[PDB]
Amino acid sequence: AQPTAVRLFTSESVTEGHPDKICDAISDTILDALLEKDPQSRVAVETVVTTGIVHVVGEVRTSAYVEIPQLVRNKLIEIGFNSSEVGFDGRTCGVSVSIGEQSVEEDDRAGAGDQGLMFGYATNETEEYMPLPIALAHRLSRRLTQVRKEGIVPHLRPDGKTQVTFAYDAQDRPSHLDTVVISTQHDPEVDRAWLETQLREHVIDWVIKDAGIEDLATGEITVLINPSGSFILGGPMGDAGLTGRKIIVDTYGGMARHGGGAFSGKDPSKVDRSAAYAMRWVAKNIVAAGLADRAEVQVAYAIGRAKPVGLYVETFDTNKEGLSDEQIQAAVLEVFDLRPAAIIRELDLLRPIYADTAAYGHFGRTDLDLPWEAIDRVDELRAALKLAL
Amino acid sequence: AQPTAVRLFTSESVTEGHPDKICDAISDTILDALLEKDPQSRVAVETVVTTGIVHVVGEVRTSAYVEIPQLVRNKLIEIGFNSSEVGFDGRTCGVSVSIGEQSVEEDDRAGAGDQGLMFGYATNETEEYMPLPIALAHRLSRRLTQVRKEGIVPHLRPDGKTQVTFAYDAQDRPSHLDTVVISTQHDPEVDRAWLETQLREHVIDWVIKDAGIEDLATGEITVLINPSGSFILGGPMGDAGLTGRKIIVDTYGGMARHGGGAFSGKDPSKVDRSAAYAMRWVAKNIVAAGLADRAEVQVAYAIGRAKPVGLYVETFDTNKEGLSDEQIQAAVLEVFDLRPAAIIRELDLLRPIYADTAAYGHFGRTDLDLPWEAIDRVDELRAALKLAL
Amino acid sequence: AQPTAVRLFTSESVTEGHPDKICDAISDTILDALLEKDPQSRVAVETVVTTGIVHVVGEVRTSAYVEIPQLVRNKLIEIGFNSSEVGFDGRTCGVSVSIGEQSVEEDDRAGAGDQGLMFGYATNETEEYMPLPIALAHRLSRRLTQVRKEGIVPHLRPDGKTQVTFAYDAQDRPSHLDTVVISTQHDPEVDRAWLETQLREHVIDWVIKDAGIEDLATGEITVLINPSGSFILGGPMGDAGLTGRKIIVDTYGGMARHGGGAFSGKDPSKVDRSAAYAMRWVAKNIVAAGLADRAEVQVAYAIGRAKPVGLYVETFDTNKEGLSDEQIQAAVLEVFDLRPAAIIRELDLLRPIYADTAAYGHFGRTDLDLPWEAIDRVDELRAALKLAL
Amino acid sequence: AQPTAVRLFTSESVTEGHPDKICDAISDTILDALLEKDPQSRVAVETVVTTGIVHVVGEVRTSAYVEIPQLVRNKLIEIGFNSSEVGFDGRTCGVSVSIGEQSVEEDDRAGAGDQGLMFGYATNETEEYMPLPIALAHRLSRRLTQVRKEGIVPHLRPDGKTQVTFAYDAQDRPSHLDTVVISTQHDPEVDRAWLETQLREHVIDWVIKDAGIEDLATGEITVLINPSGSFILGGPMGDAGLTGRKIIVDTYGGMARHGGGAFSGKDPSKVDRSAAYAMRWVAKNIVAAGLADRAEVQVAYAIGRAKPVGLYVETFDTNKEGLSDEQIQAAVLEVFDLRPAAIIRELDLLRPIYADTAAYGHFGRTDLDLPWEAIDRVDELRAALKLAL
Ligand code: NA
Ligand code: NA
Ligand code: NA
Ligand code: NA
Repeated sequence: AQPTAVRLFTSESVTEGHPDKICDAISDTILDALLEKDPQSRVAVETVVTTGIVHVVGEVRTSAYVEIPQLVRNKLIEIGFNSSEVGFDGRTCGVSVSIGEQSVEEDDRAGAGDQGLMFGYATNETEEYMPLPIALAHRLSRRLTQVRKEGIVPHLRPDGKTQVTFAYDAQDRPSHLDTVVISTQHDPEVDRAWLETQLREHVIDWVIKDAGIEDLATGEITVLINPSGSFILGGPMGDAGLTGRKIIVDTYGGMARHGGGAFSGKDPSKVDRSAAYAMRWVAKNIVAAGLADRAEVQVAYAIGRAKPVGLYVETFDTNKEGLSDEQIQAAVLEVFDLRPAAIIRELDLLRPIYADTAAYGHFGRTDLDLPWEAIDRVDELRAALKLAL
Repeated sequence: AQPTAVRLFTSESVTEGHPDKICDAISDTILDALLEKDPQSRVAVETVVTTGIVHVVGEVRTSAYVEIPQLVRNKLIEIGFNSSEVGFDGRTCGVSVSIGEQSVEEDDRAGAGDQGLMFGYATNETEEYMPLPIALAHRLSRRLTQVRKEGIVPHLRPDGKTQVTFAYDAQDRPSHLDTVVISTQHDPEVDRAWLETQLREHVIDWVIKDAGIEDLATGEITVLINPSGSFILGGPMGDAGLTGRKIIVDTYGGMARHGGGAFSGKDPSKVDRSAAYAMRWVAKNIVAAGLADRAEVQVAYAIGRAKPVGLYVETFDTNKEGLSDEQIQAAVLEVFDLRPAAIIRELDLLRPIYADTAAYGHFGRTDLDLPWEAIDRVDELRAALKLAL
Repeated sequence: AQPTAVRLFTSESVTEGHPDKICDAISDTILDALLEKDPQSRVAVETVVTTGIVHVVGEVRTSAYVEIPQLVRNKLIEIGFNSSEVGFDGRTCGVSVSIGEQSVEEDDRAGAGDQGLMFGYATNETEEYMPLPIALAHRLSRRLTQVRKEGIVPHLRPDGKTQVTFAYDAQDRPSHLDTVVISTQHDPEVDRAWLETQLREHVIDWVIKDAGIEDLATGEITVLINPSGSFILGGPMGDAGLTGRKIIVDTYGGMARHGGGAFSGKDPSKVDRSAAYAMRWVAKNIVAAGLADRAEVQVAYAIGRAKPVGLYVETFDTNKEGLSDEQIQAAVLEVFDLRPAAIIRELDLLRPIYADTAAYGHFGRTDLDLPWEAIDRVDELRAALKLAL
Repeated sequence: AQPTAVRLFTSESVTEGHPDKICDAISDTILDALLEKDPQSRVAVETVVTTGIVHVVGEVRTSAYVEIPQLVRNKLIEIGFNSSEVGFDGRTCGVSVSIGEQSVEEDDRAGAGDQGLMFGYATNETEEYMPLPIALAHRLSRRLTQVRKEGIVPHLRPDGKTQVTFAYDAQDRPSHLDTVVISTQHDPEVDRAWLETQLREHVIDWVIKDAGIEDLATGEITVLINPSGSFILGGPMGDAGLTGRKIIVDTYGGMARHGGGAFSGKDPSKVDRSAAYAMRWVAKNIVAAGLADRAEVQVAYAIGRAKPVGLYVETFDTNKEGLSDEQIQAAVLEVFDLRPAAIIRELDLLRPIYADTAAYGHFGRTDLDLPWEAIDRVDELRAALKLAL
């Protein structure tokens, strides 16, 4: 009868050298430097980059002493922006700071510092409990940076972007890898032709095997490398960057819903970051407890109130043990303390662990030890639901 | 058996006086001023505000001559930031500009200027085809600004935020208004007690009737006004703002998925904005054609390619006429040209219509005449699907 | 025969509220804050102000920890810029910092850090060894600020300027006060008419008596107060300010020659400041030793060399004891060690004494205890010249 | 009897690549670009440079449309700052603009826009009527830039400084060249040893002959080239620059007195620039009319008044024709209209001639055709004094 089209779902990542990620990384490098000397630091630090300029703005309350300019310059050199020839130089660029520095009992009862909504998500489709499209995109962006830093593929520059499109079935499940896009900055000594062969072998094919998805990468797949052509100049020049402009890359690649809150530059007292981490923790435990294959949980808060005004559990009809999302939600309310101060305490968030989160995703990081990734509430959830352990 | 909790879903809005929205508004005021003199202007303008400072950065290619500083200062005075006493003054604040100005046949075949994914959404639960929680939040933020500008409620200041939590049923449908939060900046002559009575009557109750949701606002509802207490100082001072930091408020309040792209400061050549508008157009027409009650469509693009690499139609089991989402998607591919240049042409996007979008939502605006809100593809969709008109 | 005109010589001062002096004061407040915690601080700090903005730039090498933004804001409130109504507000203005913090035996032999020339001057026409025109202008600017801060004259604002013109004789000597100009910022509650009566009595007439110049202020003198009319808005708005843009007001009002070097923002290792202070010390001692009535000494230096490349003593034919300027210069070379490290040691310059110098003149300050004002080399100079003590 | 020392007088110049001169040049490039399209442009433009940053601030009232960022970048490339390797790059540096653009009969009677004093000077010791020390320093700085741009001496970079010390007699007259200092930025391929031979021959010796001062350059002269050693990195990085920080280099090298006013960035309506130019015109005509060998004239003004409040002619006992400085001054008052609008009209100042003045001196420029250098009032002065023509 009426023709059917194949539904194609896409997620993207970027390198640490994409201007938005430079900002997220600088914001979180400042936050770590402050939490290292004063774990109680309140931090709302935003970064903006444009041609030859890094502008850091916002508010800090801290007892720590940190040199922000040297932190900025060293982070840019670590990413690889070390020359006017590459379009940006940590050693010779402008750095400007406009930050204002001034003007368990009660602890767990402190109000949210702001209103807002935050979402968390988990799926058993990958070992890291992450949607396949975003996971593959992050692996590709990380591998692109690795081949450059380890010299596996030479003549590469820091700025880069990755995009993965997967065909899906009528049940909303991933079926086949359809299209992979990789755009990387490079030296004038190399061209798209050289990059096409180098990246398809050392980045795309290597990641397909490293991720064990060969079964989804069989057949015909479109590979586009530098489809726009030469990419010699990259970074802030001709592409302004700002902190909190890659919130979907930082989370689940669009597979999960988002509340709009950015994470980088914010200390754990900001529900925009802490509550999103708590929701990832809750969702992962819900799936790890065998209550569902996929779970998305929204939490919401009123300024000056510790208890959430909202909570919303969705398992997309993958609910198990004959339990409804309403029943799973009641078990979440019994097991998890979602007051801001309780989240900081239970996840031990007052440590300099954030700069690592500021590129390649906050969630499903096999390479990091992040507390919101712990499946340490499975027994509590099944017990609360009167299920066998 | 195991206890059930009520699922509670939340969406928020902000006034034009919230620092992030000041940035979005200034970005889009610059874009309109350029499109008014040169409809072909290429515009990537980002705004950052902090204490006493407005910093505009990015790239313009235009034949137009516009005075950016006066555009900034006049827009701040229009929002109401006109005094150090209010925390920010359009007449005496810093304004800095770091913008680089330099360095139908083929038309419809031009490549996307970037890769990326964009989502569009529509629901028949409201006349404006918008999710109820975000629609109520936008109505509250708009009414809060209106009562101040028209003097219905005196002693109010520009900065404000609104949040609405709705109880939902097991079928993922809104059932009852549960909690409304309103936080507004104000003069020292008034306090939370005075605001509680004034806002609950002139803003919350007025909006409930104006929106015809009295049937969902019966019973017990929690109303919180300035729950954190006094809000005399607002705007950029002590709360830095950046363009593209309210993308969920700009779209569907978290009910729909998002690709991460910000809209303000970008000319229609940027798929981050144009493709999101096209997806709203497609989704609204899908629901207006009676093919579904709710529809979310993702579109994706590779840099240097005109045809999308991806498209993904989801109607959440509300599909009608015995049609699958695969069949609806094939009809969307027959009816809609989703090449960037085709979207600009069919929606007539090369006009100064964007500043109005930069607060109170880009979608479901009864007060504006926006081309992506037109249900002018219903006949084409039903025809393509061989349905009666 | 051919007609004679009366030669009229002019010098000016400004209040601490003039935008250039705001910059000098902020630069020297930062320098003092650093010298207070680390007397070895190397400091090259420049300040720029414009509408709503304070931008601090340059280089520091220090072990000290100081909060520059709070130092800026507190200094602006001390001057009186505390409202958008006054045109500038220390509490709500932008503050941006772009300062790089990184990348006796030998001591007295260290090279000059730069080349350059510096002049010093002294005259016995006043008790403070200062030219009469600049001394009167400084007294007027200080009195204008005092009447405002002590409330002697109400409704005054911080920004102000003073100018004094004196008639001179054919021997280049001051003969009579001819014209006094005072321009002050003010509240809208007062006008030029009210200021004319208030300032002429509480500022001009009071200073004439306080300085004991009634004998030069007899007869007809032109007094102009706010000759341009209203001065409600002042400070950086509509009048950008920069450090080192009032070098003549900082020195001798144009009576003496200048080498071009600014003083504020520079630690004592900078010959631009230290050598100018040494030349004031030498000139004052030359006149205090009875070797001349007026003396101007230029000193010059090559980068990487401790000994001056030049020295130039001029007494304008006021030389005494039958000694030439060549003979006085030889005695200066016997008495004074003018190597940069020797100047720092002999004048004890490594102390937070500079913020006080940053308005109302570096020289002839009766209200301060500055080491370059000490006449403690008179005995040494007369001895070296084989004169009676 | 008491020993005599030789009095040694010093003046300095800098290249167009010294950071202060970069600012003066950018300020005056903006002013020319505006005067070229709108000769009535009111312009108060200040430039600040530091590592990787160019910040332009102030006020413009104009009908002209100019692209300030491209003017900045092109001027930096013209000076030679075109690489991170050289320490600064016009193509990749930050450029920020904070300029406010808003908020014959009567003509000749307009008030001075500000109070202030300004000095002019002329001497017959050189053909250009300039003091020998500053003239030689300017010739050396210009030659240093020329050898680099024409490739006479390779491996040179833009930043450089020159200093000349001359021995003087007891009559205050130059007697012999004593010390010449040249410090130039350079490539790592060359060292001080190579520069010592190249600059002493192609710059110092060439200038001595080009200026015809071989008679003052006989005997023993100290030549110091890069006495501090290597100078690979120069420009704004590690040496902040500001407009109006080289006012002595711009005028007479300290031989003449100064009122403190900077010239660059100011349109001819600013007496700080116009009145200083008028005083150079008056002084040069006084000496060219045979009334003196050396002449210095100070002029002063009250805000809102067209007629000077002061004028002061000094010829240092070099007065001729048995005329006093009082008599010469009366003749100056008969011959010259020194109202601001009269100076603009008589010197035809409303033209884009200022960028050329912004390095290598405003006065005695043989290479430019500047109206304040015209000796076209000699006949009028001698006539007024009843002398033979
Ligand atoms: Na579905
Ligand atoms: Na559901
Ligand atoms: Na004289
Ligand atoms: Na003399």
